[PDB]
Amino acid sequence: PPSMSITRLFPALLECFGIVLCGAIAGRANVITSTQAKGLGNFVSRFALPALLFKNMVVLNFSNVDWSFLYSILIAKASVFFIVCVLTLLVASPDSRFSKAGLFPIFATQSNDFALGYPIVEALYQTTYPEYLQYIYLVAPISLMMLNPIGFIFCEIQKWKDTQNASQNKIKIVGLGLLRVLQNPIVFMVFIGIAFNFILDRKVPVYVENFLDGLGNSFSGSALFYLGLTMVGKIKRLKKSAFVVLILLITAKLLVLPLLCREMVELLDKGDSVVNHTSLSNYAFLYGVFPVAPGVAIFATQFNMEVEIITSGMVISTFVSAPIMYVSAWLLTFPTMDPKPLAYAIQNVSFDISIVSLISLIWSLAILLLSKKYKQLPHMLTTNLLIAQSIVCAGMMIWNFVKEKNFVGQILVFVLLYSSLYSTYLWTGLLAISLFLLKKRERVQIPVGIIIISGWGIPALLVGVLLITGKHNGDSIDSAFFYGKEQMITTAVTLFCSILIAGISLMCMHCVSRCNSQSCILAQEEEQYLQSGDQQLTRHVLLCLLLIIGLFANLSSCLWWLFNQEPGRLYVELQFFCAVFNFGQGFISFGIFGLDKHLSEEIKMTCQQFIHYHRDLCIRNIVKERRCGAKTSAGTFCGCDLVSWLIEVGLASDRGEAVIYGDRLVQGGVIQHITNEYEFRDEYLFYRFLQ
Amino acid sequence: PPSMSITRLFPALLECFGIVLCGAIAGRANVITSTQAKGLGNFVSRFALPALLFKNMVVLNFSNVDWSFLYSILIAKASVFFIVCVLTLLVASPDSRFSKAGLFPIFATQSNDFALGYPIVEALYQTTYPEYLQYIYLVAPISLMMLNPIGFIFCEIQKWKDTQNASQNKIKIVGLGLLRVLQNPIVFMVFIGIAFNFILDRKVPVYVENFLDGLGNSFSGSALFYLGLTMVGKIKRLKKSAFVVLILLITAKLLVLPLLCREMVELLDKGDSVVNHTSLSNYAFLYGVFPVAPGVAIFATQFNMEVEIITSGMVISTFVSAPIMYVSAWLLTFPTMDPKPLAYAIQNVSFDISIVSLISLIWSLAILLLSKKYKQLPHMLTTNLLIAQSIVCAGMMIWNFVKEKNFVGQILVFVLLYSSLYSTYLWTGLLAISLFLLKKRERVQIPVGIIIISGWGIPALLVGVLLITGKHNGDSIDSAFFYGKEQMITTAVTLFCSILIAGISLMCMHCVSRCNSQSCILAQEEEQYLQSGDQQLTRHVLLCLLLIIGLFANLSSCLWWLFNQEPGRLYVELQFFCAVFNFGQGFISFGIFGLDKHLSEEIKMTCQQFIHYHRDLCIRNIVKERRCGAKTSAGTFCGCDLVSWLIEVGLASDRGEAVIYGDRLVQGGVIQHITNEYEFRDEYLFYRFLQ
Ligand SMILES: CCCCCCCCCCCCCCCCCC(=O)OC[C@H](COP(=O)(O)OC[C@H](N)C(=O)O)OC(=O)CCCCCCCCCCCCCCCCC
Ligand SMILES: CCCCCCCCCCCCCCCCCC(=O)OC[C@H](COP(=O)(O)OC[C@H](N)C(=O)O)OC(=O)CCCCCCCCCCCCCCCCC
Ligand SMILES: CCCCCCCCCCCCCCCCCC(=O)OC[C@H](COP(=O)(O)OC[C@H](N)C(=O)O)OC(=O)CCCCCCCCCCCCCCCCC
Ligand SMILES: CCCCCCCCCCCCCCCCCC(=O)OC[C@H](COP(=O)([O-])OCC[N+](C)(C)C)OC(=O)CCCCCCCCCCCCCCCCC
Ligand SMILES: CCCCCCCCCCCCCCCCCC(=O)OC[C@H](COP(=O)([O-])OCC[N+](C)(C)C)OC(=O)CCCCCCCCCCCCCCCCC
Ligand SMILES: CCCCCCCCCCCCCCCCCC(=O)OC[C@H](COP(=O)(O)OCCN)OC(=O)CCCCCCCCCCCCCCCCC
Ligand SMILES: CCCCCCCCCCCCCCCCCC(=O)OC[C@H](COP(=O)(O)OCCN)OC(=O)CCCCCCCCCCCCCCCCC
Ligand SMILES: CCCCCCCCCCCCCCCCCC(=O)OC[C@H](COP(=O)(O)OCCN)OC(=O)CCCCCCCCCCCCCCCCC
Ligand SMILES: CCCCCCCCCCCCCCCCCC(=O)OC[C@H](COP(=O)(O)OCCN)OC(=O)CCCCCCCCCCCCCCCCC
Ligand SMILES: CC(C)CCC[C@@H](C)[C@H]1CC[C@H]2[C@@H]3CC=C4C[C@@H](OC(=O)CCC(=O)O)CC[C@]4(C)[C@H]3CC[C@]12C
Ligand SMILES: CC(C)CCC[C@@H](C)[C@H]1CC[C@H]2[C@@H]3CC=C4C[C@@H](OC(=O)CCC(=O)O)CC[C@]4(C)[C@H]3CC[C@]12C
Ligand SMILES: CC(C)CCC[C@@H](C)[C@H]1CC[C@H]2[C@@H]3CC=C4C[C@@H](OC(=O)CCC(=O)O)CC[C@]4(C)[C@H]3CC[C@]12C
Ligand SMILES: CC(C)CCC[C@@H](C)[C@H]1CC[C@H]2[C@@H]3CC=C4C[C@@H](OC(=O)CCC(=O)O)CC[C@]4(C)[C@H]3CC[C@]12C
Repeated sequence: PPSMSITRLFPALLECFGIVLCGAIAGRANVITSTQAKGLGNFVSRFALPALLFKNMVVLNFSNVDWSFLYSILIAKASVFFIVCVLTLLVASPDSRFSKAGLFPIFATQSNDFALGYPIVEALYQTTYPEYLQYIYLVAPISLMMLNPIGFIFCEIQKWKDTQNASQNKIKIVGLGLLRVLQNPIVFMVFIGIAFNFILDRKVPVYVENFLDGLGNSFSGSALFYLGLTMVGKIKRLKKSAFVVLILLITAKLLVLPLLCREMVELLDKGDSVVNHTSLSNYAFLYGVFPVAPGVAIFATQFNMEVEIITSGMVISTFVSAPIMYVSAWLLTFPTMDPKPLAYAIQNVSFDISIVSLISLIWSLAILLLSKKYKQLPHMLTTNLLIAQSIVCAGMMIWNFVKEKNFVGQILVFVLLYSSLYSTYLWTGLLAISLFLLKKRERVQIPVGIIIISGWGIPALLVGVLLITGKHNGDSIDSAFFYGKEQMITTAVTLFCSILIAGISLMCMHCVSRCNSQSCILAQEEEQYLQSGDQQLTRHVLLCLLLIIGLFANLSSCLWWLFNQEPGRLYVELQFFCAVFNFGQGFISFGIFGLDKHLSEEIKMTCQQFIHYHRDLCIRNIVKERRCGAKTSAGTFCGCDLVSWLIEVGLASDRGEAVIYGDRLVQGGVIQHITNEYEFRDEYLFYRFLQ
Repeated sequence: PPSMSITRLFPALLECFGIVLCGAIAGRANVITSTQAKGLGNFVSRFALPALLFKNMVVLNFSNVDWSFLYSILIAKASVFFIVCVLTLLVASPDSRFSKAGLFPIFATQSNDFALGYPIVEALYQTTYPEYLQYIYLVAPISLMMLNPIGFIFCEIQKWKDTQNASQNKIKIVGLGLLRVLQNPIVFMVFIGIAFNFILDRKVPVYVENFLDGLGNSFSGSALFYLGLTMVGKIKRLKKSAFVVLILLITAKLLVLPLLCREMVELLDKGDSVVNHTSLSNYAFLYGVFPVAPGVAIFATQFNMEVEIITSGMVISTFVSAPIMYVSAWLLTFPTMDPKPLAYAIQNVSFDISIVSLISLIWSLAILLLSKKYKQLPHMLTTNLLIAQSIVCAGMMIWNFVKEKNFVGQILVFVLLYSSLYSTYLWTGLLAISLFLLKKRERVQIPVGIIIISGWGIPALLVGVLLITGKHNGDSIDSAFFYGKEQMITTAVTLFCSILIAGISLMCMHCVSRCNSQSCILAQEEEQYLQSGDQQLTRHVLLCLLLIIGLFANLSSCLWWLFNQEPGRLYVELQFFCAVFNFGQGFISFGIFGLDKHLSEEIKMTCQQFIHYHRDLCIRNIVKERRCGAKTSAGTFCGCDLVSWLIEVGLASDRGEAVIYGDRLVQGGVIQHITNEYEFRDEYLFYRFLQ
């Protein structure tokens, strides 16, 4: 049997990043705001997590633990900590160097294994190597006890430099460091659990066993939901220096650390069984690809140093953990099967990725069609590329259900699948061209019909001339070799030209109430400004670049197969990655465009408060409209302006509270659009104030 | 084997009301306010509970269900609904008769089965009758869809009465009621679950299985915590008419409904097996002793009708529901064992209620001792009573570990146990006497000395005269008949006298920084205010009556044994109840006194908000200090006044965030005590405002 239950990995990830996704769409849709997520955070970080730790360490048997694994992971984490710390000490701004050295190693060493790592390890190693579930509750607290103190010492040194007074105490900063380390629920709950394990004999009392199980089982889902709740509105556009340091930190989290852990395990472990040693090394690798634990974000926000870099890094690393961990575990278990089960495995992962991406794509197309935003040219081409992605994702499903079974319709399904995939590649090219045209000249008369017929016909011509030449080889399971070298040649030439088209573009990249059209010209100006938006050129650029990433990966795959024509144990990674991306592009498209915020007594009391102690305040200054030609309401305020004023005054805690309060004010007959065209939102629109 | 695993009942309750307790002490200690509890409530009521329903019905097999059980429970609920509704229709205020008829029946028919009933049924009927776990998810949504429509129709009728118009049509009212019930997640989620059960073949897809398990396992742990969070402050002192209607409603929830369900089940069940029918009737009884689901509270707060009666009724019903479930499940299976295993069972439940009470009682005693409040007179007397209550629990614990084992020390352990128990009875008597004396002029100091010597020596004299007369019958397991009939008489005489004493008592019911030493009087008055209270004679009275309830129960038990001397299958209920109360009084004392509220950039930003837009509004309004003899600070405001002003203005939504804002603003060096003796709390203390 395989060292791990690989077939159970994808649902578990689908659970984890499923629950997180729920939380995100709960936070963005104002179902659970930022203030209201504090209660969930306190519950999961004060009651659920300490009960899980206590229950899972009291029963733990300290006499049957492979300490070599813990030593190896601790050595690897310490090495990454030291390397990052010394590198920051050498090259960084001298003003905040200590800060950049007191948080960056913590970002690159800790892991989100309690909430986002434990479900995956449980799914992988529960019916094969259950003892692997103990190390999650040992490595994380120990590494939190032997690395966090050094980082916090550095942060307290930076705070000392913030004051730079006559205080020269060297023990005070260290004491505060270990005090802030010891004031963490994880550390002292670990200590209490160990003490009670020593007191008892690994027999949790029956009186408290049910309480502990009930309060600990409700951690994983709740913790993931809270993580999703805090993971909305954090990531922001960064300076190029911030971009490159984020790249380096994320790479040091999911590239340096896993390799270091696997090397140390294959260096220290003395296990007689080769299979056990290989599985242990695989576990060491898969333990380091875990995302950055959100504890680094709260540490940064407590010290108030690099809050944006640390929070955005944790947010991005949470995304990047999923595909990396999936491909890592699959590639790690790949050299354990014959090439024929290898082909079945790659087909099955393609089918799973295809079903889930198809659901996401159908959803995103639902937003596109019911939002009527596809009329604009960029969104028209995005919808066209998205329906092409839906066609390829469904064609893969039908192909796996018809591979080598019905040769009669195999020609038809192959034609549909690869015509749609070539359409996706060429449509990435056409998207690049469309943003090129938008940047070059505005208000052009070029039809979209020519672009559409090209993007759906050149793939059709390619597949037709591919079918005409050669013969059908209805024996290979994979679709890429249904025809042979000819098919790979066509798939390489169209893929090549697609990336040249993409790269060429990329490189160069009075009144009181409602007023009449003359007296409400500012509303028309705001409507024109809004029409100037709703394009999201940066969003399209991001989609195109992330698509070009997989386009280049598949180009490298086809060139390697054509020229070398030798597997060499490296080509398996290439085929797996190309099969992953070809039908996982739906996830990317859903992530960028499939999700967006665009698409009585209590309210009376709130309106009374606002009109009692806040109507006549400095908001009167912030509410004003300039003369719209000859006449104006002179009582119109921007939604963002009122939100900012409410935040600064203190009636709201974040933007969500401000927008909900404004929604209540609107429902209370006080706030309304100057022309009633729209409804309260945190965007630049003038709103009249009535009375 | 027994029809239910009764030995696992106590831990499960201890889990459930344990988790709730955590939530309460989380809410009371301001760890999670109500606004922050809104997020947890939304999570549990929108993502966890719907996932649990969907997962538990997609796999549900409608082909094999005992429909007679559901028919019986629905008939019983409908009968209770009809009886209560017609009763409040006949006798109630005509102005709000419809309100009292549309909320009371849904208060006395629904149950907290999803969160507070499922764990108990799982603990009782998982390894014996697992099919009993389906009916929790079947009866509750059905009763929601067949009873709450009528209730909501009545509430909409009351709303029509509130705003009378010439629209006799009932179509709008019934439509609004059906829309209100249909907007509940518990309704359309079970509809979708049934639809997907029909679509599939009770095989939830592996892609969503892990997601559903992860998002549904975090409901039982989290719903109880949210219930505890929302249980803080919802109980309010009620008028005597409200008291009697609450008595009637709680009785109709845990006396009428379970009896009706059991009768209807033993009316419609055609089960051939007598054991299965008896177990089903026991399940029907144990399903109606469940507490009122908090959905009735949110319905009442949505309609804004009897919010105080419904909320307080749910709060009280949940607490009453625990001992009633314990005694009901024990008594129901009580005649399933021989009298000697009967004695072992009552001893074991005594040992369980003994250990838990000792843990909470040591906690309460520690609170009293480190509070230094035992120097007070009522508090000294109740501290002595509490020490006796701890000694009796410890003696019972030792007795169970020494019963019929070491006859040498059995005399000593028995003497300790029953001397402590007689001390508790006589100390309830002396507490009644002390509160009667406190109700008087109280110019005479209470004789602490002779009262304590009496309360701790008269039990010693009683146990000595009991030991002197008679012989040692060291064969009976129960401690009430270790000696014989003489012990019964000795217990009955002191118990009688204690209630006579208690019944008699019951029926007897300038400057800016610092004020000058010679120019400061009102600060001395507000200091006197504190020790004018801090006696909580109402709390002591409530504890006294709660104790006399069990004293009367035990008196009835001993009188029945003395006079009738016949078991009759009813005296077993008496011995179980007396053994439950003898060592359960620690729970009452802990609930009464063991828990109470008595025992930098963000703060700068809040202080900036205050020093930008809030002092001009409040200083001119909320601060006013009379001349302290000759001079005063003229800037002292009561904490309650400031909290009320903050609530009304809108800086806080309730008292919790109001006092949190006050604590922050104190830490900002603006608000402080007039003489700096005390911190910021929501009481009647004067606070200066500095600059
Ligand atoms: C049979 C069971 C009956 C249950 C009945 C109720 C029992 C409740 C026990 C716990 C209640 C605790 C409520 C305290 C309210 C405040 C919570 C609290 O202190 O914060 C949560 C803390 C950690 O916080 P932090 O992040 O370090 O905060 C800084 C802090 N302010 C400071 O001091 O800077 O962390 C904690 O306080 C964690 C508390 C949660 C406890 C969960 C795990 C332990 C369960 C209890 C163990 C029983 C098993 C014992 C075995 C046998 C023993 C005889
Ligand atoms: C060595 C441990 C072995 C035992 C095993 C269990 C392990 C427990 C986990 C370890 C933590 C122990 C918790 C004890 C309390 C420590 C207090 C603490 O850590 O401070 C944190 C808390 C609250 O946070 P805050 O922001 O400081 O709040 C203060 C104030 N309220 C404010 O507004 O800023 O500060 C407070 O203010 C807290 C006061 C609340 C106290 C209420 C406790 C009730 C316990 C009742 C349980 C008794 C047993 C019950 C039996 C069964 C009953 C159903
Ligand atoms: C492996 C799967 C990966 C999945 C990835 C993520 C997918 C997420 C799907 C669900 C998340 C939806 C987020 C919605 C955000 C808004 C919340 C929302 O609508 O309010 C909560 C609602 C119901 O509340 P209400 O009391 O009626 O509120 C009144 C409401 N405003 C109204 O319309 O008046 O209640 C809800 O919104 C309930 C939604 C929670 C869903 C949990 C149970 C269903 C899980 C999904 C089922 C899939 C199984 C299908 C099997 C295979 C089928 C092909
Ligand atoms: C928010 C509003 C949602 C409205 C949605 C529209 C109505 C509901 C959908 C239409 C009715 C149901 C159609 C499918 C039922 C029949 C097909 C079926 O189940 O076959 C089983 C088959 C079983 O597959 P199989 O039989 O091929 O299994 C073999 C698998 N291998 C090969 C790997 C061994 O497929 C499924 O399991 C169905 C797809 C499940 C996808 C689960 C993950 C997707 C993530 C999103 C889930 C839903 C989120 C909710 C919001 C999104 C909108 C949906
Ligand atoms: C919040 C701060 C709390 C600090 C507490 C003070 C420090 C911790 C306690 C002192 C050290 C440990 C002493 C006990 C260890 C040895 C005895 C032992 O447990 O033996 C097992 C024995 C086992 O009993 P047994 O072996 O007789 O079991 C047989 C049972 N029958 C007969 C029914 C079959 O006793 C216990 O289980 C002890 C009670 C455990 C808890 C039970 C529920 C109590 C409710 C509260 C739980 C705790 C909440 C946390 C806060 C409250 C304060 C505690
Ligand atoms: C990724 C794929 C492959 C790419 C290959 C090519 C990329 C380069 C590879 C080597 C990089 C080593 C580090 C070199 C850093 C170069 C400087 C830099 O990126 O910017 C430093 C940044 C400048 O900021 P500045 O614009 O001055 O800001 C002013 C306003 N505050 O100032 C800072 O913010 C300073 C903080 C920098 C912290 C760097 C930590 C790096 C840790 C991981 C590196 C690898 C470690 C392991 C190596 C292998 C094992 C031995
Ligand atoms: C060379 C060795 C390869 C080893 C492979 C495995 C290890 C890879 C290690 C991770 C590499 C670092 C990735 C970190 C990307 C950081 C990007 C970033 O900071 O950009 C933020 C951006 C969001 O931008 P924002 O402005 O918020 O969006 C506005 C919306 N219109 O958001 C983004 O731009 C998100 C970018 C991340 C998207 C996923 C990238 C995954 C990378 C690995 C995939 C698998 C391996 C690919 C190998 C290709 C081979 C040809
Ligand atoms: C087996 C037969 C019984 C079956 C189930 C019960 C049905 C019949 C009894 C129904 C009614 C029981 C509860 C009555 C609650 C009435 C409300 C009440 O007492 O609340 C007021 C009290 C104090 O409120 P507070 O605001 O603090 O007042 C300040 C004083 N100035 O607030 C409180 O302290 C809350 C109320 C405490 C309730 C104590 C326990 C219940 C009363 C005993 C009778 C029912 C249980 C019998 C068996 C117990 C053991 C199994
Ligand atoms: C419990 C232990 C034993 C107790 C023995 C003594 C009582 C025996 C039972 C008596 C029942 C009488 C029911 C009618 C209520 C009597 C009057 C009352 O308590 O107050 C009704 C209250 C009026 O309040 P008022 O003082 O006027 O308020 C002033 C400000 N508006 O107005 C209201 O708020 C009306 C609310 C009526 C709700 C009645 C619910 C009854 C449900 C259970 C009854 C039995 C049902 C099952 C019986 C067996 C099956 C048929
Ligand atoms: C193996 C790989 C190819 C797929 C398996 C993991 C998926 C289930 C993951 C990968 C990418 C994830 C998505 C990446 C990006 C986001 C945006 C994220 O929200 C934000 O970061 C934006 C919040 C805001 O609007 O401020 C919410 C989750 C979501 C949809 C993720 C949902 C889960 C996804 C699809
Ligand atoms: C193997 C393939 C399938 C890659 C798997 C990962 C992607 C599906 C993820 C990883 C990074 C994600 C992106 C990271 C950042 C953002 C920005 C985010 O928008 C913001 O600027 C956040 C704030 C806001 O939306 O208000 C929207 C999601 C998006 C495009 C994410 C879309 C989904 C991405 C590409
Ligand atoms: C069957 C018997 C032996 C035990 C039944 C279960 C116990 C574990 C229950 C019985 C009474 C319960 C207590 C009754 C009263 C309260 C007060 C309650 O808080 C409030 O209602 C007031 C909150 C506020 O001050 O605002 C918090 C739970 C608690 C301690 C309860 C915790 C759980 C207890 C001890
Ligand atoms: C089988 C034996 C152990 C009896 C089990 C029942 C008692 C232990 C429970 C049942 C109801 C409980 C009461 C329910 C509600 C309250 C009000 C609660 O708070 C108040 O006094 C109201 C104001 C507030 O604190 O919010 C204090 C605990 C108390 C008296 C509880 C004390 C413990 C009681 C009596």
